[PDB]
Amino acid sequence: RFPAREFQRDLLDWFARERRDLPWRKDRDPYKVWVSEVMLQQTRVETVIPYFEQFIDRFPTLEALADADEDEVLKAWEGLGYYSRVRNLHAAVKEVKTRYGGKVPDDPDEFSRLKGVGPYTVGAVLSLAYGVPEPAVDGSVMRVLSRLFLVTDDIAKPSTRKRFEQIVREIMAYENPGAFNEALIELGALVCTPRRPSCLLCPVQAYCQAFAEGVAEELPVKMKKTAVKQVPLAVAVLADDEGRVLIRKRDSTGLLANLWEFPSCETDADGKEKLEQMVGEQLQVELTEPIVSFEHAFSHLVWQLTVFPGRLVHGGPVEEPYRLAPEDELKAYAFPVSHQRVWREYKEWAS
DNA sequence: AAGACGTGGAC
DNA sequence: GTCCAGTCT
Ligand code: SF4
Ligand SMILES: [Ca+2]
Ligand SMILES: [Ca+2]
Ligand SMILES: [Ca+2]
Repeated sequence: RFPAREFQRDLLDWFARERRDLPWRKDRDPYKVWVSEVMLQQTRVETVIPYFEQFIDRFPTLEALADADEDEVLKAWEGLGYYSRVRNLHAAVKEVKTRYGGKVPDDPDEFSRLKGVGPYTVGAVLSLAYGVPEPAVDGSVMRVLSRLFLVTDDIAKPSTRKRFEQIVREIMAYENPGAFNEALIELGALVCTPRRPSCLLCPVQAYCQAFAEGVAEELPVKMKKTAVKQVPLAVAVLADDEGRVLIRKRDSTGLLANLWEFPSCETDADGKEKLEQMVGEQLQVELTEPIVSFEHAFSHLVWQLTVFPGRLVHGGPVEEPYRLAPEDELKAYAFPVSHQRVWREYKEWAS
């Protein structure tokens, strides 16, 4: 029905001709491919390129990452988002060193056992680094395949992803599977773009049923996103007379897990009040009026932050999860972007 | 299944 | 504003 080998040929030649020279493509080392594929989940390539280089410079091999402290790794991920990806990778890498002696499994079932490795990552890593002919269907590929075969199923359903995965199995180039999988991802990035695809330049315009019908711009099919709750948040920037600041490490479960932050309370509506009470219970502190208010978006909620400066006097030890940090050492802790802005606004207010 | 889970570009 | 650049529970 589908001229698979003709489609494979028109794609793979295009790939050779138009492939971008990205850092993770300098070799096919499984470790580096694994890091890059994780970083690229839900994250733009232009954004990832610098994080990848810092990360591989600090953690050049699978063992260097494994032997690293959890805090050093989170700092290297600081600002990339979805931080459980890196906690899972660290643990998954640890497992590969402890269990598998530092060798990345080439068995899909064995690799998918690792934390943070789901259907896309198994296919991406194993097809590119090891040649395994497993599909690597991400949102981009699903958009490409939904136009090539005019599939109107909701790509959000896992089932739809499984149909596309089956479609890949039928049309794949088993001769060079990794190149086939990367070419579909590259095709999605460069040609078959989310809006206004450049189908006239597309290597596979002849094989595309959506272009035939003139509805490429109407695919893929996807349900509109659920709106996000708004959460007010009260943040305390507290410094003593020696310039040191009070920060706390978030629980290892949930939002921004194991990241550092300035002490805060969700104030659903007394700000300086709910902040002062909380601080004592975990220190004698009295809070002043707020200096700025701003918003910070997550995928599923929006923080509405209010910053309250304050003075801190030591009347006891700083007990876990809190730490007393000189200003010059705050650079060493990983903060979420919201709280990086807290400090920015606080430091510009001080002047 | 659906929500949790960050951040930044492009439209 | 919208859409989008996968995995866990
Ligand atoms: S012809 Fe157009 S819609 Fe079809 S795969 Fe190419 S860019 Fe996408
Ligand atoms: Ca898995
Ligand atoms: Ca993509
Ligand atoms: Ca928690």
